[PDB]
Amino acid sequence: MGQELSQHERYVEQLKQALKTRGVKVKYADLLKFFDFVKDTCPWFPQEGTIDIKFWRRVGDCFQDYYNTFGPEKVPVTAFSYWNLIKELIDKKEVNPQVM
Repeated sequence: MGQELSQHERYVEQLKQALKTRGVKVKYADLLKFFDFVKDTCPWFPQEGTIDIKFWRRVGDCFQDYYNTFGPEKVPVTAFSYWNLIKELIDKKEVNPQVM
């Protein structure tokens, strides 16, 4: 964290609790990074921050939902291509997530 918790940020924390009951186990920082990536989709083409591979699964499903909801405009095939580049950056740097 390290950032003030606004009413909107507090809602996400409660949402994460419900996700845990559904069977989700990810770091809280990953949730904050998720919002940053979404803003990078259009607002800033360049990416910034390390993305956890475990959370990547949620992004793939979340982005797919937005695609059908709106279309390729919100998340086109560029999202997958850009993610492929990120996978290499994180894959090159060894990390120790929750497990292994």
